[PDB]
Amino acid sequence: VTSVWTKGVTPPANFTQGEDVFHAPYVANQGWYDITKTFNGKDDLLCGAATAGNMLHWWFDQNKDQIKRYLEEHPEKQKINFNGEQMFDVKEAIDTKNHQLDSKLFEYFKEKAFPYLSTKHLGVFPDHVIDMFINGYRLSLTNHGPTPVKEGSKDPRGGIFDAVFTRGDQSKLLTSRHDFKEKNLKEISDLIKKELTEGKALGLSHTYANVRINHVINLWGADFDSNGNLKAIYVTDSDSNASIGMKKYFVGVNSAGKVAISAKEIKEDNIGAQVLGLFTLSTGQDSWNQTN
Repeated sequence: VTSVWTKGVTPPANFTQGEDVFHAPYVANQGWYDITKTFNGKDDLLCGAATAGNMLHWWFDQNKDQIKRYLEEHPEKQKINFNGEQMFDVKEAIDTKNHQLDSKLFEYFKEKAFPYLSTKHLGVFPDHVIDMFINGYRLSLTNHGPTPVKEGSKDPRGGIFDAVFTRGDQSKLLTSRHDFKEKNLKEISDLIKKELTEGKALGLSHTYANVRINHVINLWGADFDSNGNLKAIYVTDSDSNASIGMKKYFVGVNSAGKVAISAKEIKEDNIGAQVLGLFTLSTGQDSWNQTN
């Protein structure tokens, strides 16, 4: 079963069959991240921002040098203040990126950016958060589609790298979104293998047992069978106990004809959770030069 991993990520080698799932406990600097929720009332339903946070940690690694030279050029983009008080320091985020429970980035998302979302039982999408953070695109909670590549004022909460990744320059948009709205195993399998192959960071949405019935997780690697169809995916989930880490999910067509994922084999007794869509993040490594 050929497999494909995210650019710059080392496949874990400490997988173990657990009580309920086959997993690999988190290990820092391995290339992947597992921002874990503390369900402190502010992040309870922010799996979106957590996935977005994990994609950004990977992004930090991939652009370590460029980001340094960037903060050298534009010192004021390093910190974000709100009428006298500091709301975020991107350098703190970078120093703590490896932390599952108290990274500075997720703390920023749950405490200052999207606080009142988890006490209101509706959340945020991965690509919207990243587009805001990097480019500065204003994030609307009433917008239910792709980020409009239009020009405009920067979101006070982000646009840290908007000197380079501007708003309106479509070639400076690093994210994407894809709906699995009734497509098949093959179509979904090809799209995932593709984005991985093109060197992007991936996020995956699926049905839950909650109100919305929607959840978001990071997809780090995939195993395909002889016909190119997906067999499994390795993921991190911010809902998972911090001791779990990287999980292995089974991928198959359920009894209702839905492509679904589950910690256990997909059978009649196990229909799993249907997958809904996909979000991507590209490094944007060839868009840093401003003298172009």
